Amino acid sequence: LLEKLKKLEEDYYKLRELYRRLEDEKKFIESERIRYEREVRRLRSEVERLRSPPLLVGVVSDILEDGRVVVKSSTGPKFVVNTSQYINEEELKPGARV
Amino acid sequence: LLEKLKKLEEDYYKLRELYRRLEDEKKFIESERIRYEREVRRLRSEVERLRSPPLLVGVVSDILEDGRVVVKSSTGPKFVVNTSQYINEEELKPGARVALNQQTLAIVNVLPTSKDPMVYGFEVEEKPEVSYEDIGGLDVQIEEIRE
Repeated sequence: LLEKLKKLEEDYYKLRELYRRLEDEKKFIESERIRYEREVRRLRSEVERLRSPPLLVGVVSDILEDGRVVVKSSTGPKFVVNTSQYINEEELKPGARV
Repeated sequence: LLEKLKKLEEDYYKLRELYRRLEDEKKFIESERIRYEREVRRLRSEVERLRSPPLLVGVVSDILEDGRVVVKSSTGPKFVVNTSQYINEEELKPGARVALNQQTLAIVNVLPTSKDPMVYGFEVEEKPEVSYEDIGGLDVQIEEIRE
């Protein structure tokens, strides 16, 4: 009766005060999401600038165990190059057109 | 009594549900935030590494008593380049294939010698699957060579 109604009131009151503040907090997190999305698109534009020509033929002369691959240009310089993770030097083998 | 306590209760129930439904909605938006977040770190990092300038090859062809090392570069032409201090002059000999900077052309690393025309063309790839326990009848032959 009077005991019961006081209890469900205490719950609905308490849950409210908690949930309003969580909502307001997370209101701002929506904006934060827009910020990151844009920055992902910007960086994906850079990935593409690489992919574009002018592109030049190399053939792998050797692989050095230290984190560089000795690759001879068809223009003429052999050079030691540091890979990324988009391609790897695992993919590369000796005599490999690149 | 019972009317009064319930009328309070009703309105508290209505507005709790409202706030509750938007918290869940913007919760999904937060998980989305996490996903983009990872992508920003990742795309950036890997792009940077290839931008990084690579170093040219040269072969110490002459060495000088002025601290200068004449290195014939892989461009073709021959150059007089000055060694650094990460690479010493008692750490260099003529005939040593060495690494020169792309942008200043100074000896900045060593790349032993000679590594051509293919040092995997020599063959040094993959240890063989035979062992002494997988051979029998050549007992005598093993002993001498093993030792």
